[PDB]
Amino acid sequence: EDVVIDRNLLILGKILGEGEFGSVMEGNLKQEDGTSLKVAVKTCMKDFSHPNVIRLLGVCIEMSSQGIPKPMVILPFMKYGDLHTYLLYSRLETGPKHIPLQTLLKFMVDIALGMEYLSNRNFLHRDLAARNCMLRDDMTVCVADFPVKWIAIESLRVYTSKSDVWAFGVTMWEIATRGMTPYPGVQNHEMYDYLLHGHRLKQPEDCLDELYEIMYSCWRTDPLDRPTFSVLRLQLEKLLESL
Ligand SMILES: CCCCNc1ncc(-c2ccccn2)c(N[C@H]2CC[C@H](O)CC2)n1
Ligand SMILES: [Cl-]
Ligand SMILES: [Cl-]
Ligand SMILES: [Cl-]
Ligand SMILES: [Cl-]
Ligand SMILES: [Mg+2]
Repeated sequence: EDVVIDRNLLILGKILGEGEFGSVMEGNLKQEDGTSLKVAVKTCMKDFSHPNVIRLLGVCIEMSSQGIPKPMVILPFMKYGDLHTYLLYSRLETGPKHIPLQTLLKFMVDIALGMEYLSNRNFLHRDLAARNCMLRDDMTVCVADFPVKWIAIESLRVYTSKSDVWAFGVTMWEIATRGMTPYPGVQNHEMYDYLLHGHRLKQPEDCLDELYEIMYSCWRTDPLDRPTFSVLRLQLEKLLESL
C-alpha cells in the first residue's frame, strides 16, 4: 500500500512494446518535488535496491468505466530500450556505433552484478535473457521482467539460482554474437535431446577462449558444478581489466 500512487499524477502516451499481461505505455509521472518524470507503465520489487536492478517507481490502479480494475506498475524509462534490440541496431548504420568487446563485457558485468544482488537475497529471476535487460541513459544495464532455449536442462521441472546462471550463460552468448538466436539449426522441440546428448552452445567467431570458458561453465550438467554469480562477476571484471 505504501507503494501505491494517485493516478492523477500519471499521464499515459504511446505504446513502447508488448508485455506479458498487456502492453507497455510511455508516460509522465508527476513527482513529489512537483517536477515531471518520464516513465514506463506496464498495463516484491520495492524491496530491491541496486543500480543494476530495475527500480519500482510505484503502482496505480485505475478504475474502468464499468468498475473492473486496471492495475499499472510504474517503472523508469530507458531510451536505449531492451538490450537485445540494441545489439541488432549496433550492427547497422543509423543505429548505435559498433560496440567494442570491452563494452560488451561491461554489459555482462552489469548483469552479473545485478544477479549477484538478487541471488544474495535468494531471489530467482526465472526469465533472464538479453531481451529482459534494459539500457539506462548512462549505457549501464539493469535486469527486469521477473523460452525453451534459455531454460536449464535440469529444469526441463525444478528451478534454483544455478538455473539463473544457465540463462546468464545464454545471455552472454547473445551479447558475444550481438543478437543471434541460441542454437542455430536446432528447433525448440529438439532442445532436451540436444542438451542431454552433451551438446552446448558453440563458441562465437571472434569470441575469446577465456570468455567462452566462463559462459561454458554456466552450462555444466550438474547445477552444483556451476559457478555462482559472485564468481562470474569477478571473472568478467578480471577479463575486462586484461584488455
Ligand atoms: C523491462 C521494461 C521496463 C520498462 N522501461 C522501458 N523503457 C523504454 C522502453 C523502450 C525504449 C525504446 C523503444 C521502445 N521501448 C521499454 N521497452 C519495453 C521493453 C520490454 C518489452 O517487453 C516491452 C517494451 N521499456
Ligand atoms: Cl492518462
Ligand atoms: Cl531502474
Ligand atoms: Cl538504440
Ligand atoms: Cl550453437
Ligand atoms: Mg520482456
